[PDB]
Amino acid sequence: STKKKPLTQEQLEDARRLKAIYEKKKNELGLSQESVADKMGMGQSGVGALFNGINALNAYNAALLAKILKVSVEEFSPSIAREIYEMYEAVSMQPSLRSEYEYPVFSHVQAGMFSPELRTFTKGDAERWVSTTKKASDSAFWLEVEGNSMTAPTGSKPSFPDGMLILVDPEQAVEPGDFCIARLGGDEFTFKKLIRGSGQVFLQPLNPQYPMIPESCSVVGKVIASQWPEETFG
Amino acid sequence: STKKKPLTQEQLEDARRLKAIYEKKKNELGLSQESVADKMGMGQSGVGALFNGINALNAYNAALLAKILKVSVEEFSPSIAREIYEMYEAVSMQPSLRSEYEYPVFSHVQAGMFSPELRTFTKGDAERWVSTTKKASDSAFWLEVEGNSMTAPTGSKPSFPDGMLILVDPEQAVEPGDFCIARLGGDEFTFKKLIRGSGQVFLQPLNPQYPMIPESCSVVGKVIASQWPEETFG
DNA sequence: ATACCACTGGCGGTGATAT
DNA sequence: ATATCACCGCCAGTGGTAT
Repeated sequence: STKKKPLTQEQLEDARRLKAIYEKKKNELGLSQESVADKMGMGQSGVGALFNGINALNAYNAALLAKILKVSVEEFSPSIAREIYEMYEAVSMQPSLRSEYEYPVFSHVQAGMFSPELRTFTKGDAERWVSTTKKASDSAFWLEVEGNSMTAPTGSKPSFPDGMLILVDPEQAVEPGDFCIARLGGDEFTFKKLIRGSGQVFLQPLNPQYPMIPESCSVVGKVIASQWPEETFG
Repeated sequence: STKKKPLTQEQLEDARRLKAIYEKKKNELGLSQESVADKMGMGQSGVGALFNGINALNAYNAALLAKILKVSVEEFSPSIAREIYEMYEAVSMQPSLRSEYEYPVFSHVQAGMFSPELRTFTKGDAERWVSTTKKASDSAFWLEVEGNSMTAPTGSKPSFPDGMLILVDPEQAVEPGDFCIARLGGDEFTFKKLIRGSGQVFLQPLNPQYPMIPESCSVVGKVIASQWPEETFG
């Protein structure tokens, strides 16, 4: 493992998405590996290594490549986009957001969760989808809903059955009448409704087949929408 | 040296710049150093030393320590201020082939009927944000569904309950397995999923508590996605 | 609580290799 | 000119040890 390469799976997913796009474009502008190499500050050396997934990319070089590919980043890597994007705020302060945004779904779990940092892309990949005209994301993310926590008793107010999508966003304002998630036992998540009952904090789900946690809960972030998957077609 | 640490003027005193500003604000937000150690994601021995010119910033965490130390890189490293800035143009790119914001909300009825070309419009208003994987490059639209005609049995794959929104784009394949709006006599609708069952093809209420039915009937437009409304939250 | 050290791991690179 | 494999220099970053 100092002898051979590991490289994560979505670490491939990006270099792939890239690969296919390199074919079509050299055509357009008359381009090859060593040519790339030379238009930046290096050799062919890897380059393919990347497309192929032998070496993994430095966002920065990726930031070259796209320019060279006459195209954006999401088209090949979005996670990068977020990264880059982020690093900008650093300069002049403001999220223009423009059109798309991004942010992931992850392997349904707390990923340590915020307050402390997130280890970037982290153990989870889930390829991350995005697109409904999107708002302030901060440290957001989509999540698939597994546990039937709230599943409206068959035509009630709202819903949230299996496989559907909720959206985390943790840099949020969490109040009564609102949907959200909180923390339990140091480990547990559960995605629920927030209520001041007889004047206290409760978590009820739209799913009576279920109970209701009351002191020791701490909210975590305010779920903003649902979308469903896409898989719904294929 | 190279058995030691390679020294280059600015390629050093940038961090100075940093720590210099650091101590002035260091206690004014609420931070030690073990605080930079954490939050960032790397040891204190690790955090603390860079600043001594002992380590050169990568473009990365560069951008971190500003959404912390309430600055703007160039405020301490324009050398990298530069570096980050010309990667956003990598991400800036252009109004691509995927959306600004699309179709409306509508009280069901006649969707125009693509028996000719589909003619629409008997009010005009809507109030509809929100986008998708751009499709609907002809005639498509949102839809709000009252009727349990899909609400899955309690614990179940797909669902679609009440007044949860959904997207049609007839300009499209549209076949058994995909979810589809349809009507009869050129009048009705309750719409269902389509199936390949022997002796003709039919539409299955995704509430098997519902009667299910099929020559005289027609298959106008196609569902591809469905999300909860914006404000069904906040 | 921060400044300082002897160490290393697995990415970011060249350079010659079989299809 | 596309995939490819046997090796090194390398600096961000770390675990003890101090202050």
